[PDB]
Amino acid sequence: ASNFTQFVLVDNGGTGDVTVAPSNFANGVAEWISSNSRSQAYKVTCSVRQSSAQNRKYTIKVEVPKVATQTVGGVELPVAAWRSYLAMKLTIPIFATNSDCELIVKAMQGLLKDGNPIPSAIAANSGIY
Amino acid sequence: ASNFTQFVLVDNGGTGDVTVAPSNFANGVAEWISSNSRSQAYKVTCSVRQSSAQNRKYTIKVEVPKVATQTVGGVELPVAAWRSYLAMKLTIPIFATNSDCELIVKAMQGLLKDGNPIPSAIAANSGIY
Amino acid sequence: ASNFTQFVLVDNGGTGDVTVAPSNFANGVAEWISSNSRSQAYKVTCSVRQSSAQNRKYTIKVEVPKVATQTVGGVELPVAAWRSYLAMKLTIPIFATNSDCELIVKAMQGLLKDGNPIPSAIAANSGIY
Amino acid sequence: ASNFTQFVLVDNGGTGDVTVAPSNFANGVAEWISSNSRSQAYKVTCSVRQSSAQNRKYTIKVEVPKVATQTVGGVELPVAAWRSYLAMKLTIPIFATNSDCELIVKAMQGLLKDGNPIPSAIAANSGIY
Amino acid sequence: ASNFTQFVLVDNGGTGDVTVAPSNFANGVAEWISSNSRSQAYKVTCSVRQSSAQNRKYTIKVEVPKVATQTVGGVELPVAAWRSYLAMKLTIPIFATNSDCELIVKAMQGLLKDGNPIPSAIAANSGIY
Amino acid sequence: ASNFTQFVLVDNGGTGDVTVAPSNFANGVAEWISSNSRSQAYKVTCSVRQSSAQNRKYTIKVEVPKVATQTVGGVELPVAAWRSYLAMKLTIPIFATNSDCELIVKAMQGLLKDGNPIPSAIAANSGIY
RNA sequence: ACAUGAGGAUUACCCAUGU
RNA sequence: ACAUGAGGAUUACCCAUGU
RNA sequence: CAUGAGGAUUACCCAUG
RNA sequence: CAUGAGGAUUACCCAUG
Repeated sequence: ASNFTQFVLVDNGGTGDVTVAPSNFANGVAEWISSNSRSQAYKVTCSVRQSSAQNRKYTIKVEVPKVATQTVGGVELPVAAWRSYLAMKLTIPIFATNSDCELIVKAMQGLLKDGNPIPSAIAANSGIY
Repeated sequence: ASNFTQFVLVDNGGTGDVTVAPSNFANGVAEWISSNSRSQAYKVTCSVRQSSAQNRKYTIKVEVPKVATQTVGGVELPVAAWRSYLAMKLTIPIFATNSDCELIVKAMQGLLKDGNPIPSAIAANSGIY
Repeated sequence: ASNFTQFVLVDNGGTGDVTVAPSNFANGVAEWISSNSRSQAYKVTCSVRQSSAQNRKYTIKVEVPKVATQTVGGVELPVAAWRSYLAMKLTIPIFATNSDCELIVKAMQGLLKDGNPIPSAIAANSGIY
Repeated sequence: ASNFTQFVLVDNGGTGDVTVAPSNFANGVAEWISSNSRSQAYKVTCSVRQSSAQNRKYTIKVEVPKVATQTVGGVELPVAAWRSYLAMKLTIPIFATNSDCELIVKAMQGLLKDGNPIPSAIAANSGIY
Repeated sequence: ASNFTQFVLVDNGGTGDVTVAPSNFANGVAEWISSNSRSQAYKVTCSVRQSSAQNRKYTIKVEVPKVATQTVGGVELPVAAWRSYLAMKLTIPIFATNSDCELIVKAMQGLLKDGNPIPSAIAANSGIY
Repeated sequence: ASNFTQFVLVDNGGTGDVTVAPSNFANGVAEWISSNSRSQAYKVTCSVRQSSAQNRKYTIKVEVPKVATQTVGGVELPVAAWRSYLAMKLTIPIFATNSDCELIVKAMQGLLKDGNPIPSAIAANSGIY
């Protein structure tokens, strides 16, 4: 098939959608970025390795930029005022079936589903209590 | 909000759902676990501190049991053969507003949304190709 | 050509066939695996580099699971008791033409063709006698 | 029975066939070569050893020569312009049944069957993509 | 999705066309090679790195071989009488948007377009007069 | 007769076209510059020298400016926010006939032709994936 | 001597790292 | 080089403890 | 690492900070 | 002078023989 396809990272109902696409697979790290200047793009990187003698380890990273225009030396340039970084590590024992793995995925989706504790607190600049 | 409540981690339409509930709150770290022996349960923990002068950081963790051939309630060794571990670290600059944070959440949701590349690879014991 | 596609590794006439599909392409190394837990799957990887000034070299690897008494999806230890490993290294002088290479392939096919000495010994837990 | 028999290494439909035969078993290494001068012959060598305290290891080697006539010192001699070398190592756990081993063999045949990705790329001076 | 596909390097109508196909992609260096004798193949390599804080830098390379037969000692081999070497480096600020790049490319295509000074002088064994 | 004429560097239909014209030719280095503010002009340079006994070597260079206004102290000047830099070197044996060269050029044009891997990756702020 | 290498070769040899 | 950290970051990098 | 109308056996070598 | 998937203020600088 090829899973290296572009996808929608931030869905705002067809319009305003942040869509990210394959930009590089050099060095075994898969990369997707938005269509901006390199300095303002959104970035998503992913890679897997057979870490332990019996584990596999996914290393995923996402960069969310706060686009802004900065005046440097009398000239204006496109840039990010700051970035938000998400980095995650997932270790799955080699004994895990596809059925087993799908479970992991569904669980991760449930973790961030609108309404649940965590994404709630996050988007409210709050902790859990 | 007042978010430390029970929720659905794995949703199978109601029948077969995996629900995780508040199990501990020592040190400010919120913990949720499913109704199993701790050796086989689903666990979720989360906390927020200010990593540095400019950023705050969420540290979210999830543990997912291997189920295929699992023996409910039994002693399954080695432990690293029956468990998967997720470790997330979300860094957010003190300048992010509640809206900013909401987008960051959506970005995460999209990353793992069903059908998109990342979960696809994971759920198929695959990398990017 | 445009060859990184799924194919049949073990053919049992259609019924019982073992199919292996593209599972990863990091670093240029193509990987194919069967639909199993990685601990029990069939794996195939392949790559080509120029070993030296005069030759190129293919490095092909295959992993075949032990099935007799196998427990589908379960945790089978020790790993070296349940897996077989094939490692091939094909060195070809830069002077070999496409025809030259075709013969080299046929030579390989014949080496393992059903009925010939080598596979006969292997498939019978035997040496040459 | 005795598996140490001659076989056809390169099949071109009865005519033009490269046929190889038993030439030496000295030192525990089985050898087959074509009917040429020693300098232009095709060679196939095979051997097995009880490597690990629980593995068996087949070590197979094949030499495909590019026959040519070289004029050395005003005199012509039969020789190989260059050779193509195939070397493979197969490790099978002692617990493997004959049924298990046959599987390994069938898998190796499938790997090189005309049409499949690998032999395809090889005979086209190409990599997999 | 991959941009590591094979393509036409030299276009001579429909036939007489030089085609180059993926060979290897180790160390973040993509490589393409035309078919048949590697000794006479065409070669193309490409890569990108963050040269500095502000710029990214591409390094492209192309080899054009002069096909010939080399007879020595009465032994002939397919070789390259010689090779023409192209090597280029393109540096682009991180402020370059997806548009800024398309423009940079047009400039490159225009530089070599038929009739224009440079490609003309080259193909005429000439300099600028 | 002169090949030191002005030409179209960037082709945007009939209007929006970037034109470059002879500026200077000192030291055997031909130079072209687009019109208006030199500070925002496009630049192309070219030259050839006998690199060795067997080869001649071309050195081509192109500058693509990002036009912008720089206000400083309330004084604005037409400037280049930044520039994209292209520099290439082509080496060709003295045995290359007028044909051998035309081929080398086609290879160059093909390398950058629309749709092909390299020009694509560049214009997409991407590498090879 | 094993083990490991998308390590090399004049191809039943050699190299490097590990024990 | 792994392992571990509710360790840090300019974010495919660094730090500390462990072997 | 960065520049060279610096050479090549073409992802290497050299001068120079 | 020659190599570098070596940087740039882009016919310059640097490492390396």
